[PDB]
Amino acid sequence: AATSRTERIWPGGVIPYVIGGNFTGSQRAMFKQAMRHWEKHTCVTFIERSDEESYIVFTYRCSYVGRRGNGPQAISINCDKFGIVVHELGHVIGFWHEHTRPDRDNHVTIIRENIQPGQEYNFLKMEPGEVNSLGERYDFDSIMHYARNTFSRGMFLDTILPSRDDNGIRPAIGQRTRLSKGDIAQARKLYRCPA
Ligand SMILES: [Zn+2]
Ligand SMILES: [Zn+2]
Repeated sequence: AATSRTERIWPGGVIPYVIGGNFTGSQRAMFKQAMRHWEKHTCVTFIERSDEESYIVFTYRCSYVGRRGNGPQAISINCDKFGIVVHELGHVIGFWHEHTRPDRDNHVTIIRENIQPGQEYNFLKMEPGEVNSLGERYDFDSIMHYARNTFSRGMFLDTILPSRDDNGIRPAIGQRTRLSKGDIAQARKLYRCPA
């Protein structure tokens, strides 16, 4: 679910940041590891803010998707773990949730009756004008994919049911351990990274 909007892409692949003075040494080091994980695999670079008007700020307060412009934007951190921060950074860079891709019905079923009332909006498709997948296949392993029971109203009730592949296996969804091969390949296309 890559943003289609040029204005939301960070110019030059550079994302200035500030980390709040309230975070511990451990939390700061973790934010830097999550930033570095995106950098190592793409042409995005995170730099300490100097004078930029628009930048991300880590605050103990999901993130805005892409560059809002005209000012700072929060990356608002029990959600205090590396993979959660890599997911939020995916929002910063320009990705919506994978299951909201305009083509998602070919890949998952949303079980609306199992969603906590008032949370159904989290499962709507993005309008086709707002996402350009860049030719990339739907990615069940994306760091941006919800788990099977996100916003579920109860124990064992799924809100997302992935389609079986030709081997009859429903792919696992919702990992928060590392960028998938598809997240990397798609971010490289989005930022027009050199080969
Ligand atoms: Zn999110
Ligand atoms: Zn994707």
